Amino acid sequence: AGTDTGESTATSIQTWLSTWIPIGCAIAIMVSCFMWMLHVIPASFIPRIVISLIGIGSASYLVSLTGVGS
Amino acid sequence: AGTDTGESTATSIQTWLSTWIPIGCAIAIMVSCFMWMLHVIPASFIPRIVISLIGIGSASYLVSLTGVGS
Amino acid sequence: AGTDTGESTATSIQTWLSTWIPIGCAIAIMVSCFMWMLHVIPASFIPRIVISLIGIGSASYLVSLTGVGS
Amino acid sequence: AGTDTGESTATSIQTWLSTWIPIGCAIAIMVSCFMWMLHVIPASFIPRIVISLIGIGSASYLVSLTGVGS
Amino acid sequence: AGTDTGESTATSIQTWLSTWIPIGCAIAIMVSCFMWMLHVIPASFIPRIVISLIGIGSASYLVSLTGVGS
Amino acid sequence: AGTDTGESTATSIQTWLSTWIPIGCAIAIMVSCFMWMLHVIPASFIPRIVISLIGIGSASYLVSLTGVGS
Amino acid sequence: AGTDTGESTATSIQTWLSTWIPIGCAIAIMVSCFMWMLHVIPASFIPRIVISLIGIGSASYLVSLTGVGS
Amino acid sequence: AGTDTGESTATSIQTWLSTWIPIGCAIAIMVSCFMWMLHVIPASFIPRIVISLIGIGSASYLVSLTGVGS
Amino acid sequence: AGTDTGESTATSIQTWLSTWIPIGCAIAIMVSCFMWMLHVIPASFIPRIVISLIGIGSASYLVSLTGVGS
Amino acid sequence: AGTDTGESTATSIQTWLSTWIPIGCAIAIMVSCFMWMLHVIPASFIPRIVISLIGIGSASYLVSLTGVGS
Amino acid sequence: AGTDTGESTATSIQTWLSTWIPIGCAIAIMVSCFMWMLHVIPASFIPRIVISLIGIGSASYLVSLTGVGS
Amino acid sequence: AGTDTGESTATSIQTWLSTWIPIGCAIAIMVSCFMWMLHVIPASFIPRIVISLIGIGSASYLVSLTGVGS
Amino acid sequence: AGTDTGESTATSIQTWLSTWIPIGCAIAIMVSCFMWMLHVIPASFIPRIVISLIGIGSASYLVSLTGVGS
Amino acid sequence: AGTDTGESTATSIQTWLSTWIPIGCAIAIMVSCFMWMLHVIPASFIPRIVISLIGIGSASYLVSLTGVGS
Ligand SMILES: CCCCCCCC/C=C/CCCCCCCC(=O)O[C@H](COC(=O)CCCCCCCCCCCCCCC)COP(=O)(O)OC[C@@H](O)CO
Ligand SMILES: CCCCCCCC/C=C/CCCCCCCC(=O)O[C@H](COC(=O)CCCCCCCCCCCCCCC)COP(=O)(O)OC[C@@H](O)CO
Ligand SMILES: CCCCCCCC/C=C/CCCCCCCC(=O)O[C@H](COC(=O)CCCCCCCCCCCCCCC)COP(=O)(O)OC[C@@H](O)CO
Ligand SMILES: CCCCCCCC/C=C/CCCCCCCC(=O)O[C@H](COC(=O)CCCCCCCCCCCCCCC)COP(=O)(O)OC[C@@H](O)CO
Ligand SMILES: CCCCCCCC/C=C/CCCCCCCC(=O)O[C@H](COC(=O)CCCCCCCCCCCCCCC)COP(=O)(O)OC[C@@H](O)CO
Ligand SMILES: CCCCCCCC/C=C/CCCCCCCC(=O)O[C@H](COC(=O)CCCCCCCCCCCCCCC)COP(=O)(O)OC[C@@H](O)CO
Ligand SMILES: CCCCCCCC/C=C/CCCCCCCC(=O)O[C@H](COC(=O)CCCCCCCCCCCCCCC)COP(=O)(O)OC[C@@H](O)CO
Ligand SMILES: CCCCCCCC/C=C/CCCCCCCC(=O)O[C@H](COC(=O)CCCCCCCCCCCCCCC)COP(=O)(O)OC[C@@H](O)CO
Ligand SMILES: CCCCCCCC/C=C/CCCCCCCC(=O)O[C@H](COC(=O)CCCCCCCCCCCCCCC)COP(=O)(O)OC[C@@H](O)CO
Ligand SMILES: CCCCCCCC/C=C/CCCCCCCC(=O)O[C@H](COC(=O)CCCCCCCCCCCCCCC)COP(=O)(O)OC[C@@H](O)CO
Ligand SMILES: CCCCCCCC/C=C/CCCCCCCC(=O)O[C@H](COC(=O)CCCCCCCCCCCCCCC)COP(=O)(O)OC[C@@H](O)CO
Ligand SMILES: CCCCCCCC/C=C/CCCCCCCC(=O)O[C@H](COC(=O)CCCCCCCCCCCCCCC)COP(=O)(O)OC[C@@H](O)CO
Repeated sequence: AGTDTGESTATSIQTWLSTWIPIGCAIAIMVSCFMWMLHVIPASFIPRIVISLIGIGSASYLVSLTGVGS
Repeated sequence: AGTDTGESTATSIQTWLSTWIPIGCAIAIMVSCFMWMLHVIPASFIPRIVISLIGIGSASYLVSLTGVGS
Repeated sequence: AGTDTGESTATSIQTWLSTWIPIGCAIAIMVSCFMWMLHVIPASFIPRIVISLIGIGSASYLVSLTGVGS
Repeated sequence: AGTDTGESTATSIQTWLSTWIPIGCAIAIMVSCFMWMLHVIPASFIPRIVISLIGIGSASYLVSLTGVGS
Repeated sequence: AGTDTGESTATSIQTWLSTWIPIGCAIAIMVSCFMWMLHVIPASFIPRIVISLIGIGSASYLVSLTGVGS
Repeated sequence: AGTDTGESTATSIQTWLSTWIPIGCAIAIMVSCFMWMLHVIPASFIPRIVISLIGIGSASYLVSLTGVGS
Repeated sequence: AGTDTGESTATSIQTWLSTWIPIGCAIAIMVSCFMWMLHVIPASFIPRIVISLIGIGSASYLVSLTGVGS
Repeated sequence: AGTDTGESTATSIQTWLSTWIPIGCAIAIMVSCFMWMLHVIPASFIPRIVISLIGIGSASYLVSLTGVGS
Repeated sequence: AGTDTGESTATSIQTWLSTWIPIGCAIAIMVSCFMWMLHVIPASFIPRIVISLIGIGSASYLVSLTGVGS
Repeated sequence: AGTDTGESTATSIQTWLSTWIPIGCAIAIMVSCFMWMLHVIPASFIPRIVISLIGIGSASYLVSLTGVGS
Repeated sequence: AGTDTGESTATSIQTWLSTWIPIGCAIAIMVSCFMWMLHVIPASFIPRIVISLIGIGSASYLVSLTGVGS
Repeated sequence: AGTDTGESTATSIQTWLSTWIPIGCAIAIMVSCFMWMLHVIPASFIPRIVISLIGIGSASYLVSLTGVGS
Repeated sequence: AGTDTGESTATSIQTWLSTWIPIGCAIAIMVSCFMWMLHVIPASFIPRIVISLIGIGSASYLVSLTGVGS
Repeated sequence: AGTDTGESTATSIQTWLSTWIPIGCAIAIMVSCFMWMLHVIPASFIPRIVISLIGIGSASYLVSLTGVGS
């Protein structure tokens, strides 16, 4: 009697986040490198950025790799 | 019914930081060289400054190199 | 039938804080430098004071930069 | 309907600290020089004392230099 | 409603230290000369003792020379 | 036909509290400093005491600053 | 119709604490110095004891310095 | 209606500690000298033991020197 | 027409508790020290035990110190 | 009309714990020394074991030393 | 109405650990000597192994030496 | 006129739980050790498992030790 | 009147976990070694993996060793 | 009534990691050698890389060597 807005709403939210999450990732790299130059944080932040970027781009693939939502 | 201020807000914050982050980088180079002259810190700070400057200028390129936000 | 005291009350609170927040900032600089002389805290407090002062003076500009309240 | 004790309280606290902070600074110089004589700490404490004294005496000037509280 | 014990406490601590710090300085000179006789430490300790004694006796003068606490 | 005991009762309660609230504030400062000496609580209690004292003495002024009860 | 036991009760509690708080302060100094000898805690505890003792003896003066309870 | 066990309890605890703290101090001197013989720790432990012993024996005098508990 | 069992009942309950509360206090000291040995809880429990014992033995005196029940 | 099981129950619990708490203390010493050999924890655990053993054996004496339960 | 499994459980755990803790101690000696050959760690590990072995074999004796569990 | 099913029902419930509670205890040990390997929880879970196992096996004995149900 | 699914359900859950817990343990070893290569975590993770593996394989034996569920 | 995705999900995650963990290991060797050339880190990193590579390739074998998951 109505419209199913469950799948569409979830897809719309996913599309919206991808608009500005990538820009926020670039900000963190610039700010983190600045803090490292000032001797505020250790250098163990470099591997974190690469691993986090792997997870962000592989989010959809990882979920289906476990059999959920197929 | 409104305006999307997700991408614009992230871009505005990125533009603002680039106004004064470069000046802060020059301050660190001057202060770090002063501390080295006083025998307070080792000389291993020189490679750090070059590597940090590489990361700051390559932040946007590095993010898209991993496929995020394209 | 009455008076709108929403904008005025918020403005009055903002004006009151600016009277004594700046004096409190000077106290922290003096006390933090004293603790550093005593070998109680590391020197990574110096960049914090500059960054915090940037945020305090740019509070109004930063809010409107994101499109809120215009 | 009352009295504003925001600016006065902050000023009173600042005036009180300046009574005994300078005496504490002289104690640190005497004790630090003693520890250096005993071969307990390195000589990199001498530049710290001068820099800390610069910050303590310039606390008020530095805050207004950034535009806060004017 | 009470008594201010900020300046007095700092002065009392300064007076107490001067009672036994000078005796400790004489002990270091005697022990350091003994170690030098045994070929345990280099002779670069002699200039350190003179410079440390200059700093201990000039602690109060040096603090006010920078404008702090006047 | 009677007496209005609304404003008087509120004023009487306010006057009574001011008799012993200030003494209770001094107790907290003494006890809090004792706990800090014992390594039981962090040093972030010092700014709390100053801010709370500002609020207690400015209670009447703050209420009228928002236009209530004038 | 009764007796006001607000100011008296607060004063009585303050007087009681001053009987045994000073003895507890001496215990902490003795125990803290013992732990330092055993290489369990750093030497940054010495400035804490002096600052805490300043606060304990100045509790009443500090409260009235801000205008509360006068 | 009862007995005040605030001052007595604090005094009893102080008396108990002095029974075995001095013996523990002698153990540390013997063990620390052993570790030094084995080339495990530097010789900067010798000044620490003297300074700690000064603090332990002067705990009561130091507290009253600041005006607390008199 | 009957017997007043208000004061007697309260006194009887107080006497009963004092029979086994002290034994329970000794159990806590033994168990708390065991947990500390196992690195389960911090050492800030030691001051708590002394302060709690002061309160337990001074319960009757503290109540009458405030003027209640005299 | 019944039996008082307040003092007896507390005594029974105390006696039960002393059966196996001492064996648990020996386990901790053996395990802690093993972890130290593996370079997992610092050597500041040795003074903790001695102090904890002092507290466990002196639990009953310490409680009565403060006047509780006599 | 049941069985006391407090002393037995503690004894069983102690017996189990002694089965494989000694083998783990031999592994550490072999691995630590290997790291020393590679110039990765200093030679101050040799005294640690002897002292740790003394503590492991004397765990039960040390506990009863202090009067606990007898 | 009927049958007393009070003691029997309580005994039956106790017997049923002992069938699968022990298996659940083994699951927790396996899962807790897995979480520790992943750096999700601290190592203070090991003493908890031993103490909980002591309580489970001594439930009946502990109840009668206090005189209840005999 | 029904079927007892208490012991069977607990056994079924235990059997299911053992299917994939071992594979998860191998993943942690591979990932932990990778983080160590990157200088992100200390080397004290190696003893943890061995001890955790001992606990996982001995879960059933350890539970019955204490007398629970026999 | 469904599908068991416990073993398969764990296996899939293990297979995915092996795709890019080896490439990350080669990056660390290249970067670590660069830092060594610049006199930033000591040469004790060479044995770490070999030992970490041994652990990564032996993860599955080591787990079953202890009896887990067989
Ligand atoms: C994209 C690729 C980027 C690669 C990374 C950038 C590389 C830039 C060069 C530096 C490292 C060169 C290789 C290592 C040289 C060999 C190692 C060496 O000589 O050791 C020290 C450095 O000396 C040295 O060279 C010292 C001089 C090195 C610097 C050369 C001049 C550069 C400009 C100077 C202003 C800084 C500007 C920083 C931003 C660019 C000794 O010295 P000094 O006895 O003091 O004891 C310091 C301490 O030990 C005190 O405790
Ligand atoms: C898919 C697989 C991904 C794998 C993970 C990514 C790997 C990327 C490389 C980093 C780790 C390399 C292995 C470890 C190197 C050996 C360990 C080492 O050298 O240690 C520090 C790092 O130095 C170093 O190399 C420092 C340089 C390492 C980084 C190399 C250049 C990268 C670009 C730079 C901009 C960042 C962009 C981040 C996003 C990509 C010393 O340094 P620094 O004395 O400062 O004391 C810092 C601190 O100790 C201060 O408290
Ligand atoms: C908008 C952009 C803003 C950018 C952010 C502001 C930047 C302002 C400069 C600071 C960082 C400079 C770069 C880092 C310098 C290289 C790193 C360095 O030298 O390390 C320490 C700092 O030394 C140092 O320079 C110490 C001196 C640095 C400060 C220079 C003088 C400033 C005035 C002083 C009063 C404070 C006023 C704060 C408000 C302005 C060593 O020291 P110290 O052996 O003590 O061991 C401390 C600790 O390790 C003890 O545990
Ligand atoms: C606004 C700008 C401010 C700038 C900052 C202030 C500058 C004030 C001078 C100091 C640094 C000079 C540059 C560095 C000198 C070259 C480096 C040098 O010589 O090294 C050490 C210092 O020696 C030295 O000079 C030692 C002497 C330096 C101090 C000169 C006399 C000053 C008064 C003395 C009382 C202190 C009062 C502090 C408050 C003013 C050797 O020594 P020493 O073998 O002991 O091994 C110590 C350790 O290595 C033991 O582990
Ligand atoms: C209107 C505007 C009001 C503004 C608010 C009031 C401001 C008043 C100053 C305090 C904050 C200063 C800025 C922060 C200083 C930099 C931060 C710093 O040093 O950190 C700690 C504080 O040390 C410190 O300074 C400690 C000293 C700070 C206090 C200075 C003396 C004040 C009098 C003392 C009696 C109390 C009376 C309270 C009522 C007035 C270290 O310490 P401590 O190693 O112990 O580890 C404690 C913990 O971490 C243990 O777990
Ligand atoms: C109230 C005032 C109190 C003032 C404080 C007390 C002062 C008591 C004297 C000590 C410091 C003397 C001044 C410094 C001497 C000059 C500095 C010196 O010689 O350096 C080291 C100490 O040597 C030395 O003297 C070593 C000998 C110094 C001690 C003299 C005999 C004292 C009794 C011995 C039993 C301890 C009892 C401790 C409690 C009293 C070399 O040594 P060693 O090559 O080993 O490398 C150790 C390490 O570097 C290994 O890594
Ligand atoms: C109102 C104003 C008040 C101002 C605040 C009070 C000031 C009172 C002096 C202390 C700080 C002096 C300035 C800092 C000195 C320079 C810094 C310094 O030397 O560092 C440590 C302290 O050494 C030192 O001086 C140690 C000696 C400092 C103390 C001097 C004697 C005081 C009496 C002793 C009994 C305590 C009584 C406490 C209540 C009064 C080294 O040491 P140690 O190798 O052990 O490594 C400890 C750790 O690093 C181990 O992990
Ligand atoms: C009326 C007035 C009463 C005043 C209150 C009573 C005072 C009684 C003394 C305690 C506090 C002393 C001042 C603080 C000391 C300086 C602070 C200090 O050393 O810190 C810890 C305590 O160490 C320490 O001293 C530990 C030893 C302190 C206790 C001294 C022996 C007492 C008897 C022992 C049995 C208990 C009986 C309790 C009932 C009496 C370090 O330790 P540990 O590395 O373990 O890390 C623990 C944790 O951090 C682990 O997460
Ligand atoms: C109950 C009482 C127990 C007492 C404690 C046990 C005592 C057992 C002996 C050791 C300490 C002897 C006293 C100190 C010796 C004088 C100090 C000395 O020589 O210094 C180092 C040790 O050298 C040395 O002796 C090195 C040799 C010392 C060991 C002698 C052979 C022992 C067996 C070997 C297998 C280990 C088995 C461990 C378990 C038993 C130099 O060396 P190396 O240039 O390498 O720079 C290492 C580093 O500096 C690299 O950074
Ligand atoms: C009632 C009064 C009680 C008083 C309290 C008890 C006192 C019992 C002695 C210990 C402290 C002695 C004073 C401090 C010694 C000087 C300080 C010292 O040497 O430092 C460490 C301890 O070394 C050391 O002595 C290590 C040896 C100290 C222990 C001496 C043998 C005791 C038996 C051994 C089995 C344990 C049984 C515990 C229950 C009794 C170095 O070491 P290690 O390079 O490893 O770096 C560890 C870490 O830094 C690694 O991160
Ligand atoms: C009746 C009397 C019962 C008494 C109670 C039972 C006692 C059983 C032993 C444990 C405590 C030993 C005393 C404390 C040891 C000294 C303290 C110590 O070493 O600390 C941690 C534990 O390490 C350690 O020993 C870790 C090893 C301790 C366990 C020894 C092997 C036991 C079997 C293993 C499977 C579990 C089976 C559980 C059921 C029996 C460090 O570790 P790790 O760096 O990981 O940081 C963890 C965390 O800090 C991460 O955030
Ligand atoms: C399964 C069993 C595995 C066993 C573990 C692997 C073993 C692989 C060899 C290394 C250790 C050899 C034993 C120790 C040698 C004796 C000790 C020695 O010489 O000391 C340093 C290392 O020098 C040296 O050899 C330096 C050369 C050692 C390496 C030999 C060539 C290897 C390939 C190179 C690319 C890395 C690839 C890493 C992955 C395979 C001096 O140097 P350098 O003055 O620089 O001061 C560095 C620092 O002190 C600066 O602060």
